[PDB]
Amino acid sequence: MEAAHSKSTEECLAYFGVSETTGLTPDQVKRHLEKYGHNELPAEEGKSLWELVIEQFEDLLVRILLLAACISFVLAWFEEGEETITAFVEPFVILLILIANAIVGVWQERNAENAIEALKEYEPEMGKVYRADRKSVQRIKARDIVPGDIVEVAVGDKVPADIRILSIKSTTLRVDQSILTGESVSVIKHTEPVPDPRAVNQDKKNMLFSGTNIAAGKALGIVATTGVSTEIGKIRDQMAATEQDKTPLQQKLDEFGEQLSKVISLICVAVWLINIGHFNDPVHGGSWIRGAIYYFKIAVALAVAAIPEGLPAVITTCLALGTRRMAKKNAIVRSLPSVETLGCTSVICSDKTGTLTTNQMSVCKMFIIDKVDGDFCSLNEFSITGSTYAPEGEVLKNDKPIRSGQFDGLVELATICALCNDSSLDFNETKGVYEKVGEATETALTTLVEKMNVFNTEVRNLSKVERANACNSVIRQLMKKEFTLEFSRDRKSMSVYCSPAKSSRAAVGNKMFVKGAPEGVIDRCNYVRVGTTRVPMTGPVKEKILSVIKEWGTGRDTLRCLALATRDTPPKREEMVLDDSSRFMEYETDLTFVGVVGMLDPPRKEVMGSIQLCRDAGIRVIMITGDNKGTAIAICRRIGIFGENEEVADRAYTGREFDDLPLAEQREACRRACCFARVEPSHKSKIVEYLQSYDEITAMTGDGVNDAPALKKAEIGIAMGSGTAVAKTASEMVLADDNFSTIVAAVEEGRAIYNNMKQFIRYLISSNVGEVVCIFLTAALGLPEALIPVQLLWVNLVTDGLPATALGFNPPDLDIMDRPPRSPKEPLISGWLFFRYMAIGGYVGAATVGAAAWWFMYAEDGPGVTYHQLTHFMQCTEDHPHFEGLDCEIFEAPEPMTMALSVLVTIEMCNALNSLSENQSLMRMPPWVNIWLLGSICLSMSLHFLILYVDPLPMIFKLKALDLTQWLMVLKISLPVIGLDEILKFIARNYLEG
Ligand SMILES: C/C=C(/C)C(=O)O[C@H]1C(C)=C2[C@H]([C@@H]1OC(=O)CCCCCCC)[C@@](C)(OC(C)=O)C[C@H](OC(=O)CCC)[C@@]1(O)[C@H]2OC(=O)[C@@]1(C)O
Ligand code: NA
Repeated sequence: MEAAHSKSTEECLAYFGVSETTGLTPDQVKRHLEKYGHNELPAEEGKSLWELVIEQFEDLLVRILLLAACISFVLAWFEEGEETITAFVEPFVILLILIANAIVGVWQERNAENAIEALKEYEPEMGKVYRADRKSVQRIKARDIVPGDIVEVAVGDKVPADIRILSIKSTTLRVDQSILTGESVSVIKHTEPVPDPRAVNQDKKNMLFSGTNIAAGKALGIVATTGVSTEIGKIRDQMAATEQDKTPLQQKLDEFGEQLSKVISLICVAVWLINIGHFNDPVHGGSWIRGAIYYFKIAVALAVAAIPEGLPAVITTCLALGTRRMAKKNAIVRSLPSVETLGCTSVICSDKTGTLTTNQMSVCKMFIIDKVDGDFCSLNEFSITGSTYAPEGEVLKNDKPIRSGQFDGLVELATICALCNDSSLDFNETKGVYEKVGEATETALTTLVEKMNVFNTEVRNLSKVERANACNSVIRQLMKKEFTLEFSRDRKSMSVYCSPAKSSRAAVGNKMFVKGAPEGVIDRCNYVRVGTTRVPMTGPVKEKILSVIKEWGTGRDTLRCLALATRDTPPKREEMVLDDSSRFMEYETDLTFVGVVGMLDPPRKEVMGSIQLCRDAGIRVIMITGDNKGTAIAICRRIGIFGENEEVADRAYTGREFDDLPLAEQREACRRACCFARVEPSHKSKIVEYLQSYDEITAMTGDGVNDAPALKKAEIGIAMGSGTAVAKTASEMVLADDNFSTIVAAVEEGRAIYNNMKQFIRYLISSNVGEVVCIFLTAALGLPEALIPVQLLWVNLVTDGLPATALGFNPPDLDIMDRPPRSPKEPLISGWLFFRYMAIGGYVGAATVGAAAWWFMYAEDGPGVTYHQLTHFMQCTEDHPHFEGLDCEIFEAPEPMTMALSVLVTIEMCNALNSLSENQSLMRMPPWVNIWLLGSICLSMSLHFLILYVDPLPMIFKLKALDLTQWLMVLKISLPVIGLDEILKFIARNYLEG
């Protein structure tokens, strides 16, 4: 299981000690199969519904909630009185809620899918090998392939493993390594070894990656590595090894629950200490046996009171809606909880070409040599119009149109652009648009020749589906394409060997047309063509050439330049090994510079603006390209990552420079850096790591399995709509339009969603605070139960839910993008706000209790002991004479309850309004600022007037309320809250922190 790409063919055959013509012997197979194991990625482990549900009941609360769902049940039986056949509702409801929860988490999860599973889609079921127990190729199962045996792949096949190529049978071999990088452009493979043992896959020309597809040809190879040890296997490992933290909100709730618990227990502790007098004053009797059940049915109350039962639903329905929302804006957010984190993204690393630019090339300038005489040198710049690959456009000199043909240098420049190009143009009808075909930069070059027919061929008479490849075809018919030497990142260029067609252009017979990066070719040039003639390349002419090269690429034009040359006296055909991409740069020498061309990959409109929004938003933006550092920087300025006259030395690094740094300075570079030039393998991931050490919520883009490990690591991995499937599944969000702007657009929606989300949370949590107080007092004052869990529930699930989810639609602040990203470690409720709900809660806690204790004391329906003795209501049936003289069951009356509850409701529809803004007054932030909020409050109210007047329902708790005096009471009890808040809100002035 090697690094075969650097070893020779005999060396790999040697290593495994196998025969290219025989293959592994069954012994070797078992031996290998044992040592190396099977050729597959570890199985997927998805817990069962049992394992699910269990987890669904691991949340401290859901547990505490369930423990109480029992006590209620245990208490609901030991009732002993038949006239209580509704004692099972309380327990039944709880379990339903609990259940309903698990019902979701189990369905929700089961539908989501990991990327480590998507990877097993690239694993072909079958493979073709050659083993010693037969002469013809045996077609076995990938699973059983082994490191060392001889394999054969061909045109249609999915490469089953990391294979070193032994020999290519077909005249050529092409592979679609797109599932790795995303680009579908097939690549040519060879046999000769690659020296560098630390080489990037991109430069492993003699290797076949498990997962990729044979584009063209047929070849035979020896399996270097299998299973997890394969390029894709490694990635699976990384992605498995990566742990993704919990959304800060889930972090915050998990905390809330932890504490919510500690308090609850403490309350009990205190409650017990409040009634510790039942040790010194109580005597032996049968009365206390009925006091236990009290301390128990008071706990289950204490629970539903504490926990914000409805919250989970409100949230998930909010995020749900925001999702669908963002979707309309092209942001496909997979995984709801991310809508939160998305909103706090500190830094955004975006690939350039796909998203920041349009990836739509077009040549804007060209320049041939005009004259070289002495030290005097003169070029011949031009300008080409037309952004679309459309053949529609004009060449100009100093803005004045020109006939390309009137220049020699140009006709060659054109032929090269036409012959040394593997791309083409096509005109579809489905949308009458001129579409690219091959490589984006070449399909441009072709377009360039259509725009400058060096031969003036008549075309205006041709149809568009012909105007496509006209001027191009003519040049193709003036030279024969013997063959072409492909691009290789070492010599960074390419060429095509050609011969003329008959004696029509037998001028000098065989020619070699080469295109590539300027630096490279220009050195391999010993001559420069001054239009139809040649002169010894010299110092000046060179400086001049390069100078314009820097202006065009570093200047505001920010163009990519391709030097163009031709080898006039190419080596003889037979003297060239056309299958050892090493002697290519060699074959491409003693060249004659004919001209350079410049093209542009136009930034996107919204981009310039989006980049600005981020500045306002305090969100850092980092560009990641393939451009040479020089143009990388230029492009950053052009869009605003940098300022035209800003220093950058320490803010832009090239893939290599970054490596040349020590782990330390490597970390610094990241907090400051805003541009990464020619980034290699790891980098994206390594970069996300550092950004996180500085505790920054970071966004990352990418689209090939090559980027999956980074997309998974980043807080918000961003995949392209046009991206691969593995990328997408590895990401949190997917830009349906690959637009960088769609990213920002989202980050904004995120900040808006959370702000509202943030409030409707405090709203409900604050109520739960008061609810608990009411339950405490009720207990500390011995007073009869002012509120029942069943009621409490309904309140928290419906009467409080509706307005809460309405609050979700609170209008958005106008400076959401003018404030720095929010801090993950920011508490939802603290300091003065803690104090407010501390009070508001206390308010309702008293308010409610008293309204029940009012219907008892000082009321005109059921007058109880106004001397306050009502407190000992437990003592009544037996203690009938001792200070009673009346019916013993008024305490069990319903209206005193419907009171405490009606005040609750109203106070809640009130508090729900004190929520439209954290520190603004309602006279500044009127309640109608959210029509929904109001509309819902109404709906909640009519529902309340439904658990009273309907029939079955009223029995399930309470009775009714006297239109006035009783309802009027409710009002002179609740309404005051608004003032209490407004007053405390007003404290936003007696301290300026509005
Ligand atoms: C739900 C009801 C209650 C009564 C509760 O115990 O909530 C506490 C609690 C656990 C927190 C507190 C509650 O503290 C109290 O209300 C004081 C105790 C009085 C009761 C004693 C009766 C004799 C929150 C509710 O309220 C106020 C206003 O004081 C605010 C906040 O919660 C949030 O930001 C919500 C998190 C989503 C948390 O301080 C939180 O602790 C944390 O870690 C946070 C950051 O979570
Ligand atoms: Na992620």
